[PDB]
Amino acid sequence: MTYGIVIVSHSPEIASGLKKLIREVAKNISLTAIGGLENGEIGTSFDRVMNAIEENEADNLLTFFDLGSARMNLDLVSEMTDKELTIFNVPLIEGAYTASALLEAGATFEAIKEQLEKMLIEKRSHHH
Amino acid sequence: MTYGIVIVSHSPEIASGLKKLIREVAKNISLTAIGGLENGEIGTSFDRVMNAIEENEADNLLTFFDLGSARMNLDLVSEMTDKELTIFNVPLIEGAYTASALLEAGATFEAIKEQLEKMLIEKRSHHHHH
Repeated sequence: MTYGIVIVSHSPEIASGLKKLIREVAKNISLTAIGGLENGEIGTSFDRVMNAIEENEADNLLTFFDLGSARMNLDLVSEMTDKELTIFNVPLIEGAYTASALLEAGATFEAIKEQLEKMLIEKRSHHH
Repeated sequence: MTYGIVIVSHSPEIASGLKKLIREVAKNISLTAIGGLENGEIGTSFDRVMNAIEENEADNLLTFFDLGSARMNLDLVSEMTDKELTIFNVPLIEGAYTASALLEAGATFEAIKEQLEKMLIEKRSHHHHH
């Protein structure tokens, strides 16, 4: 089964920088990232989350996000894709980085989930 | 006693983007952010972290960081300033954002700590690069 990592942020700079941070230890994984709105402003959109999902070469996507206000769009995309999304309610940086490094190292999905379970947090924050 | 927020990342783009994200909810707080080495590499350095600390108008700094490999530098900088750093073992984005919004609203220091208590996490990742 193929796995990939998707990062969604309210900020294009967060997404960009996190992707680079991850790539320094995970050059081989299937990784996509998106942040902000089409005009570079802070936010998320259905279309841009959808594109990050569809852009990823893998069909089983471990998906990470920053603020609680992003969860809606991920859930909307989840309803409409043939990909299998696993959305994790974990910190964006620490969770995506940990998952990415494990995936790169060859960890199984169950092993990755076990580690991410330890990081579940309440994702209550919202952007206005 | 005034308080400010400091963001430290291995990435200059994460630091800048998080600052910008926070400024949408917290326009008035004393907030500084830095990431990367002087030479542009991903990482953290003593001097750049020190600059973010010294540039912050506040003397009591609630300090947030991304990966465990940043913690040593923060501890070293803490030794080398008269400012009082409170370093949180919490997620960088969600921690700094939550604390910044509370600070902006006029929450007390104890009230900020109260809300960050549920965010306490082990910060065990250590960055590498070749």
